Amino acid sequence: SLPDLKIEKLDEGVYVHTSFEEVNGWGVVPKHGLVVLVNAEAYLIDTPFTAKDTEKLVTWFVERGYKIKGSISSHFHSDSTGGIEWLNSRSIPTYASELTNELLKKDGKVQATNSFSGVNYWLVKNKIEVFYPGPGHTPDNVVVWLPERKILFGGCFIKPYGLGNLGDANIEAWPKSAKLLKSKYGKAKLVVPSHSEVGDASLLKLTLEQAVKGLNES
Ligand SMILES: [Zn+2]
Ligand SMILES: [Zn+2]
Repeated sequence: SLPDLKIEKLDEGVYVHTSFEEVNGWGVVPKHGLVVLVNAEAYLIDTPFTAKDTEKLVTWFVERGYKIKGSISSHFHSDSTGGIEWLNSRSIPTYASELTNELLKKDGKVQATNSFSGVNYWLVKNKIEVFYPGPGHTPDNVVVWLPERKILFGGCFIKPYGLGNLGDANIEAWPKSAKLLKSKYGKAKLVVPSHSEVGDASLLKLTLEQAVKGLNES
């Protein structure tokens, strides 16, 4: 019996959603994403693992008057993409990078309806920016920056205490990607990782350090 979907306010117009899946031999692992409010409209930054929790997430905001305008998935893994099928089935616009959709397609998974590429992509102009630091955790990992709040959603790229699942990781590239991310967003007030607690800009340095260490021992 998995823990309940959790939704709580982080800052003005920004909620953290947490969903849980059993994965071996980790036990139960929490996964954090965001919901970002733009007036009376809501954007999902990552989806929960399941249709059911995606539905609960969507319904929570819909029942409070917010129309769901879209979701963005930060990488191809199920902890960021598990709700894309559901959201597509409800005609809610989904977004992923062109590299993320290619990895989904290749793995037999339903793709985001919209895609983008490049270093920077504005999902919402001046409000929600998507940045591609380069390969790290996965080949396609992106991050999401909220310039008005100085909040960076780092997803599974930000790994301040250890790199985590290396299966699809580019250990050779991660230091350079982590270096670029740090230099881009050292101004961040809050950095929100996927599987640990919210922190400040130091998580960027800690991630770089973890990436460097991981490269050296391989
Ligand atoms: Zn992942
Ligand atoms: Zn993850």
